Amino acid sequence: GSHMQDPEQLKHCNGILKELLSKKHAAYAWPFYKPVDASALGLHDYHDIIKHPMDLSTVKRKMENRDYRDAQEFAADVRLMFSNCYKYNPPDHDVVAMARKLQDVFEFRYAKMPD
Ligand SMILES: CC(=O)N1c2ccc(-c3cc[nH]n3)cc2[C@H](Nc2ccccc2Cl)C[C@@H]1C
Repeated sequence: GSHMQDPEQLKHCNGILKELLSKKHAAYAWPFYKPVDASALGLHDYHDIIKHPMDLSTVKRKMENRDYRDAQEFAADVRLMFSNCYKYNPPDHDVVAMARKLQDVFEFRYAKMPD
């Protein structure tokens, strides 16, 4: 059920999203900008292992389309994006180090949600 605070919380989520897409974090955010193109990367098992792909451009489209009804729904997609990375890639892969750094950006700012 919609709460009076959902619009303000979604503004906080949009601020986080803008930050994740900003030049400040681009050195480690870039793998997450667009859907994994498994065929182009030669990762022909990706869609057998990952049931629900997610990436920042999809989160952005969903935000722009008013798909997210609350902050927790937004957070679930961001965390799904990171979880897919941790599931598919070896834990010592460069992309996993990037995911951990970007997830730190996300989690610490998400924790500051007005409530
Ligand atoms: C998000 C994610 O999990 N992945 C992902 C997605 C997109 C891209 C991408 C986009 C444009 N060029 N490459 C690359 C990767 C990862 N590779 C990778 C990443 C950083 C350094 C070195 C390497 Cl090898 C594989 C993995 C499946």
